[PDB]
Amino acid sequence: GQRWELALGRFWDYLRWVQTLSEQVQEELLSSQVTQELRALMDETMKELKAYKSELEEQLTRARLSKELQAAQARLGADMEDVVGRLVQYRGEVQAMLGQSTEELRVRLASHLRKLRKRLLRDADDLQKRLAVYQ
Ligand code: NA
Ligand code: NA
Ligand code: NA
Repeated sequence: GQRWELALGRFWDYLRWVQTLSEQVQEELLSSQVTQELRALMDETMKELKAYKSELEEQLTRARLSKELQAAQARLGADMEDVVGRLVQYRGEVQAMLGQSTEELRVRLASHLRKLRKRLLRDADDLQKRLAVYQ
């Protein structure tokens, strides 16, 4: 129930919706709305994570653990940036189609998103584990 976990949960719920590639998702993927909204949720998650670590350091080998926690935090942020970037890519590939069917592009986006989401989830679990043993 930590603040950064709730923020990550909002990013995660939003991305679970994007995965469906429903009509309204597809509409908002060709505007900047999905990637703008996900970036805001990403930034919030990272901000709350930074503040949580800072407060944990008040209730605490340490050097190694602190560097490993930094690396796990950076992985989470890179994962979220990779998701946003893949969705920016999709918008460009649609435009290149010049009005032609995007069904194949959507099948391919859906399968790639599943794998990016798998990576984000496993990195979030690893980060949560390191935060629990840091404290
Ligand atoms: Na969900
Ligand atoms: Na694409
Ligand atoms: Na296509």
